[PDB]
Formats: sequence, C-alpha cells, structure tokens
Amino acid sequence: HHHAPPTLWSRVTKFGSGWGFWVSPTVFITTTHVVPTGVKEFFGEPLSSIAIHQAGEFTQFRFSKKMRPDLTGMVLEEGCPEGTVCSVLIKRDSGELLPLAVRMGAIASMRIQRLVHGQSGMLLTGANAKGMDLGTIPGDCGAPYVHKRGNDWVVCGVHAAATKSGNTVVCAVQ
Ligand SMILES: *[C@@H](O)[C@H](C[C@@H]1CCNC1=O)NC(=O)[C@H](CC1CCCCC1)NS(=O)(=O)CCCOc1ccc(OC)cc1
Repeated sequence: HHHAPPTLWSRVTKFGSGWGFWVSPTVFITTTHVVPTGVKEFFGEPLSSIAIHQAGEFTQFRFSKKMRPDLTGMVLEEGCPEGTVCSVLIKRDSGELLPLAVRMGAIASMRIQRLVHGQSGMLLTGANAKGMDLGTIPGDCGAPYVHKRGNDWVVCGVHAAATKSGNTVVCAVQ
C-alpha cells in the first residue's frame, strides 16, 4: 500500500537549496530560486551539454546525456487542473516522505518578495497547516505537484511558496 509509487518518489532529487523532479531520463525541473548560481556544471555535466530555460520561478534542464534511463517519460502539464486535488511530493532531508494533498486554485501572476507565474492551492491536511507535520517549510521548494490522469501520473508544478498560516501554497508552473 502506498499513496505514490516508489518510482515516482525516486524522481524527487536533492538540488541546490531544495529539490527537483526528473520528468524523463533527460528532463529535470525545479524552482528557480533554489538553483545554484555561478556554477559550471549540474549533476556533473558541463553547461554546454544542458539546455537550460528559466521562466519566472520555473526552471527546466534538458540533458544531452540520458541521466535517469531507469525512468519513463511522463507528461508535464502547463499548470495544474484548477479545482482538483493534487499531491505535493515532499521529501524532507531527515528522510521522510510527506505527500501533501492540496486543492488547486487559479493560475495568476504574483510577486512574492520576484515575478512569479504560479498557481495557488489550499492544503487539505488540517485546519491550519502551520509547522513541519502538516505543511510545507523552508527547504521544500522544488517538490513536484502531481496528479493522476487516468492510470498515469502527471506533473504540473514545483513548490515555490506558502503563507505563514501555511494553508495556502504556491507552485511555479510552465
Ligand atoms: C522554499 O524555498 C520555500 C518554501 C516556503 C517557506 C515557508 N513555507 C514554504 O513552503 N519558499 C520560500 O521561502 C519563498 C521564496 C520566494 C523567493 C522569490 C520567488 C517566490 C518564492 N518565500 S515565502 O516565505 O514562501 C513567501 C511567503 C508568502 O508567500 C505567499 C504565498 C501565497 C500568497 O497568496 C496570496 C501570498 C504569499
């Protein structure tokens, strides 16, 4: 019994000051502000072998080398389906897997603190998701927002922000 399968969890990878997500053997997505700056390589590969595209808080890497050939390609949607329940696949650095149910709101332009093209959502984990047990916390950014379309899991955003209440979260979308 699980919520998300082991292979889906294995796509969530530590990166910079947060996480990213292997969409495919070659495509990696993350949140812009956790990405290392001023570096010459990512995952050992020189920049010249990585197509890099950062738009707002959404960063995509496409590697020339097949970096995760164990994986199949999954669909990256252009945003999450508004009004539907997704799961945020939080890994914590102490080892926990913390999938957080979230009902997704509207895609909107936002400026938290930078220009965010993001989508808000409401966590469905408790009355007020403050703290580590029921919500998102510093270090969680880059975690994928996923949902299942039919029998297949889809990814639609990466974790970017949350209010101090914790109940509202924001993912960056493509
Ligand atoms: C990940 O690095 C971290 C996650 C966040 C911290 C606290 N709980 C979380 O889930 N994200 C941040 O710290 C985030 C970073 C900015 C950097 C520039 C681009 C946007 C993200 N800052 S913050 O502390 O999360 C912002 C707090 C308020 O955020 C919101 C969210 C929704 C909203 O709806 C109206 C208003 C403000």
